[PDB]
Amino acid sequence: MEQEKVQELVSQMTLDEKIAQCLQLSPFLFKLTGPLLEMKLTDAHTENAGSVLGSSSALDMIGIQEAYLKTNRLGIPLVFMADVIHGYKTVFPIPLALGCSFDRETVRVMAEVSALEATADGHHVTFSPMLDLVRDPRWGRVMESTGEDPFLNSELGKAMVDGYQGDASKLNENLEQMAACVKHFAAYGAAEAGLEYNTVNMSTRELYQNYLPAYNAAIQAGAKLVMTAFNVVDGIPATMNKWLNRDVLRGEMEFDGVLISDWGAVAEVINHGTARNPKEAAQFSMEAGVDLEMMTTCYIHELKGLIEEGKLSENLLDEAVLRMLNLKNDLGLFEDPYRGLKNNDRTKDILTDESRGKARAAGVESAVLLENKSRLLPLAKEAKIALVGPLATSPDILGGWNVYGEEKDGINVETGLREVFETVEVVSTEYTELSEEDKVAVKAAVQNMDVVVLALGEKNEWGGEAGSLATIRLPEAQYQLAKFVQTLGKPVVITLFNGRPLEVKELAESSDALLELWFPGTEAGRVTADLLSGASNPSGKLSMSFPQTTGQIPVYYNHLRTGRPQTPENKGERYVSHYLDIPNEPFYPFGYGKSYSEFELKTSSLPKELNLGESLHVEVTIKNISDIAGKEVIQVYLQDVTASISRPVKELKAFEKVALQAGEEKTVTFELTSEAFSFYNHQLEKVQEPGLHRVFVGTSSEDVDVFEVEVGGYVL
Amino acid sequence: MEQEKVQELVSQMTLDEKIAQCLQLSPFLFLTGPLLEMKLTDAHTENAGSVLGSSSALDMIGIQEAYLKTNRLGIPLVFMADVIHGYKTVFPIPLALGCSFDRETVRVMAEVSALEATADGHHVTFSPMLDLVRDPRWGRVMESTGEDPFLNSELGKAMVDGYQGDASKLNENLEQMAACVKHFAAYGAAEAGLEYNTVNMSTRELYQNYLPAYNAAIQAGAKLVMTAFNVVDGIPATMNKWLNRDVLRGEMEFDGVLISDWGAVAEVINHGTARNPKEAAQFSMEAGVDLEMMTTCYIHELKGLIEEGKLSENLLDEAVLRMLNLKNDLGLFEDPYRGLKNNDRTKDILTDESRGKARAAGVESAVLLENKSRLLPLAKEAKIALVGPLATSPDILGGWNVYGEEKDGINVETGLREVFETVEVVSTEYTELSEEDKVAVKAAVQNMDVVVLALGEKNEWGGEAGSLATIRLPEAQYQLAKFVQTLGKPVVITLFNGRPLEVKELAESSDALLELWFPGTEAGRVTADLLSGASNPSGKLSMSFPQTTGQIPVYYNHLRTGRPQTPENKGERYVSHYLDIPNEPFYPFGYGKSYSEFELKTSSLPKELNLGESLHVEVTIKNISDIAGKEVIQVYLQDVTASISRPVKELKAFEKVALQAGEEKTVTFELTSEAFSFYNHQLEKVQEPGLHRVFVGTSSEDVDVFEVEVGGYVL
Ligand SMILES: OC[C@H]1CNC[C@@H](O)[C@@H]1O
Ligand SMILES: OC[C@H]1CNC[C@@H](O)[C@@H]1O
Ligand SMILES: [Mg+2]
Ligand SMILES: [Mg+2]
Repeated sequence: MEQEKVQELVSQMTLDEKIAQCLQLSPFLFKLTGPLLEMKLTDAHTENAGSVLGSSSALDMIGIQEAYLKTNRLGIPLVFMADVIHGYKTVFPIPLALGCSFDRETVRVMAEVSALEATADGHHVTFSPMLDLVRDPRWGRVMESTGEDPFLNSELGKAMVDGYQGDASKLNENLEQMAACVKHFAAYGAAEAGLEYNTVNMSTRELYQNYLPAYNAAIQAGAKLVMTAFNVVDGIPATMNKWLNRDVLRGEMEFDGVLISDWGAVAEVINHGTARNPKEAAQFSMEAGVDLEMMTTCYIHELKGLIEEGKLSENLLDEAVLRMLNLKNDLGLFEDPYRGLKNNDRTKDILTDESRGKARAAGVESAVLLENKSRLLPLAKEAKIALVGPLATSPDILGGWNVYGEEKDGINVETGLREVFETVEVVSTEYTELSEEDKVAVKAAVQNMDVVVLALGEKNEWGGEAGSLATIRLPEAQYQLAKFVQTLGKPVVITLFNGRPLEVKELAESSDALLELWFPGTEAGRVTADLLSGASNPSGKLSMSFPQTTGQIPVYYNHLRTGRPQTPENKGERYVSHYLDIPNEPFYPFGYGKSYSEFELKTSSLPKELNLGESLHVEVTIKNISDIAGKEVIQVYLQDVTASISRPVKELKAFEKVALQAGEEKTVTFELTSEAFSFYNHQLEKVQEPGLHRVFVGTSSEDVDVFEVEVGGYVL
Repeated sequence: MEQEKVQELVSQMTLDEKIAQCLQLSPFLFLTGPLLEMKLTDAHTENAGSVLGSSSALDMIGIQEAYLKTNRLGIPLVFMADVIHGYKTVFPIPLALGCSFDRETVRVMAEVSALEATADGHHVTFSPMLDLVRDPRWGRVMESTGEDPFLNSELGKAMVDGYQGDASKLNENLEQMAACVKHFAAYGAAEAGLEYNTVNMSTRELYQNYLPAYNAAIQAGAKLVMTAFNVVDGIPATMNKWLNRDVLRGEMEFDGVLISDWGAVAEVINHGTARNPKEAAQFSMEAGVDLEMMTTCYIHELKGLIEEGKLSENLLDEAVLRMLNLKNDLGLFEDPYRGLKNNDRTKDILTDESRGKARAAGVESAVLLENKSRLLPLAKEAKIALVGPLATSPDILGGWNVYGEEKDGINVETGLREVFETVEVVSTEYTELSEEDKVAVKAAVQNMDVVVLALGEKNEWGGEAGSLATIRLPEAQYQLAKFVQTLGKPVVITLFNGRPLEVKELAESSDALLELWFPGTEAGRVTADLLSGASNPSGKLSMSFPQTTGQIPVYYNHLRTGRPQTPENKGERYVSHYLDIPNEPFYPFGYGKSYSEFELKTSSLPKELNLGESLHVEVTIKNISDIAGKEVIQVYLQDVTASISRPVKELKAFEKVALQAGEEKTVTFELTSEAFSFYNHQLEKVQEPGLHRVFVGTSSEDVDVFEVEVGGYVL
């Protein structure tokens, strides 16, 4: 409807209505993803509630919205939000696995299928993408990030927004698309010691340099909402951090949508010690520009008094309400509140076979082949497989942050494998035990067969929100099982399922091959069977570093040099940055992964010199020199050798996953704009300095050729 | 000499002499870091400003003599040294001294340290180390007094006072020496405990927690400051103009010699914030570094910088004047040999009085962690199986022991045989447990009645560039403790180490556990007196002992978070917790045991206070046992609501109280309004009205709690 008619609705609402418009509730409070409050809610509140989160189906939505609209004075429908993180009913790989795809289109398609399905079940908004930079795999929520690189995260974040939303300015018309909500603003992933909800602290320069850019990229691509974070940012809970949410989010990032609090985050500023009571919480959150309080009541019980007493301007409340109605209008809810459903059952769009094929393709793009000694893999279709371990038959392959997908529709590893291989003998074991009976049964299966598929992994409940692990290891009984299997003298493939980097040194050393499938989602067992038999060829690269040991954390590829770097020419000298007991290198680095193919790359002649403000054009010719078709991820990194700030030894600035038939050769070009060469300085200005840069072209952060470009002269 | 004659000397120096006055070299050029080709000339070494690392009185005299024969103007060298926790008489490592909670014990260590060092010709000590530490992977935790800014501040002042005494009389008091505060700033926050690694935190947090101990040492009159190896907000400290000009010289009104850490001027290159030695030199001198340690950026580049007009020579004169003013503060222009030349002071080194002082530090600094069922003290006739890698190892002096010698130290066996009549020793290796060790251990335990299991680190596993990713003893030591437990006899573990360690397995496999750290020269007597009860353990933890490596960083002064774990939400899902460990460290800050038992009570406090007013806290303590001992009364404040999320507690006062059996005492603390203040969002030091809780007790966990509402007017 016209902007004038929306603006008129704000004029017409009472104070109590405007207040309750800023409240979101779970469906069970209308006629959980967070702890529950005595909310002292009344009909006056529920009947003017702004939003519902967590509806369980289309029927739930229609029932709630109809009842609500019978009894709402002005005809303002509810907006319905949901956690669709890595799929709705067709579950795709967890986002950390999608990070490892290095494939923007895989990520967009995931989001598009997610939206297709979620809009079918009544959902208008998804609480995705999660754009938190992660350097600490103790934290359970790494599974939700695409990993340790700002650039990759930025790029995949835009891909998710574009997939969920399409053209943002046509969400009133395109009703298989939905609104994206960027979370969690900001820097939540830096939780101290990987402990859930724990203190975050870094300098404002670092926040800008590495922690904000991905939210910013998603905002600038048109993400309709932003969600606040649970953590302090420089000592102030993000939810009532005026500087962060007014100066940065609304000012510098020019964000003009709805700012929804995370679950109880408005009330929690009390626990955090930056508000004495719900009256103070409310005032501070509304001053900071939080528009929508998720499942707490500080606003409804306190805004009136704050405004009547003059401690808060009612203009702040009117702008929140206006952003709330503008959203609803952007989704076309004033002309169709059921958003395509009312007369048109879309159950047919949910869990189609086409969608399953897309999830499966996502799986095989995202898995990461870490070891493959002696061309153990791919296996022949007639290989006789002993399939053993806690992930042989476990249906727990859909991953964390799976609110809507069902395990009964998922494909386990055994089922996946029997579709492809004629001879399979299974011995399932428990996640945390290794009994003598297990060992006898394992030994018999392995004696019968020719190759072992050892299926190891985490339960998904060991990560996600409030799934922090101090030691990033599998249960010891799984390391014992891999050590037992190894004594049996048959080649072993370990297929590892998990949601965070783990200490995998002992697994790599106890097996011939190691494949990291993360949690692929609905099609897990087929993803696994296709990669193992070679129908698909592994093409994923690590988006997060796999530490030598828990105590190496944080370790990441974009790290600073220090004043005493370890060089191969000072090996064994005492006075160098090193540990006494481990290497400085992570066990597996960012951008690392194997293939059944072999590639050669050649970078075209680059200029020695470049002007400031000028783009560097990087041309790369890649050939598949093997007889197996496959995909390689070309990666381009930049380093700034001398700067007014100590800059990282490398930073990814471009990537492209190139598909190549056997013998096939392609050329790809990359533009590194002058923004790629820029950084935040001491005074927090985004700057470009004359000087030397090194450009690295290759297939990991370690397997690269190096080139020198001198930037100076005049400015373009 | 008079200020005018100093100033005049600067006026009379040539440019090359001014440049070279800002160079410090090791004795061999007339090691505590890597060496460069320095391309040094006679003109360089004849005008050098300073020597570090002289190895005796004679070395120094030799060097000053030769040097003074060729220096054109008669400007003597100043000699600096690493005297960190002792010279020849070695005291406990500073982390152990932290656990003393005893200011006076720390001042004496420092006084004895100066007494000895000045005897060997040293004018300056690169002590105190005042880096806040929250990460025990870092080897240099041994050199800090631990995780608390206040305790570090307080003990930091104690050390400055002990080395220096009256700073205005260092030309007169020749048994005292200049202190150099290090490492400015925040070096201890190295990422993942990796040596020299990135440091990053918000400026507010730098002010709130990382800066105050350096500041307290500066205000107490520390004569020098040393730069740190790490970046601070992305810029190597050494060339960090903001840090060194604005904060150090401006806010902290520091007006002495700023010395670089070893090669740190040149290493800004590696850090990537200077292209080359000319850039390094220019930026370090801008930042106000007066003395380049054992690199040559200044020597080879200041001239060209100045002539080219990229640097003003006034910055150089300012650096030179500071150098001369130190020498003059130390009295070198009247006596270049600083009391040595005719008065030989060998007599003052390693005396028995000094030894008794180090033993005393030892018994003040050890921490008794477990003592199940009155195993300790042991009866002097107790028959002891003494086993393990620290049974006989002479490696008990600690890291950062440049000058002390192991032959003069007392090992655990020797200490023990002085007190106990029956001891059977079985020495094992630090990283192995052989079948043969086990047969020999089994037989000694069978013979005796109680096991003294002596476990520990070699000192080379910490100190500078002694980072461990996993904070555990060699697995063979935990195996040994497990084996001993199976033999059925009571076990005391005496643990020797320079860092917090995962000791849950050691506490569970033993009846008593005593943390000696590295006590120094008297280690074996320290151990023997505590075990026999001649001394009663009185140390408390100045650093938290994590449940596991993966808990790090864990510390008592932590923020609440938005979802704190409360007793009334246990095992609920949505609370800050780990799935596999508790939130609490294995042992907390301020924890430790005694063979006595104490009762405390706090007199009535006001419910309200004016802004700017002090809270006066009166505490009556009684020893209610038959055993004389000491307790450390500790007072914490919390700021329940503030414009910045504040820690759940912060230490603001402590006093170690000595009590005979039955004795009772009253001690009063003043908490000034500054103890109620903190750094805000805009980096202002502030006091806000509101509620504070006050906690009085004997650890961060064993406390009574009292509320005070601050507001009203300002005093
Ligand atoms: O369910 C809504 C939200 C709850 N708290 C954590 C968020 O990631 C989630 O979207
Ligand atoms: O030896 C002098 C200096 C060397 N580098 C580290 C410092 O702590 C030390 O005092
Ligand atoms: Mg540069
Ligand atoms: Mg307060």
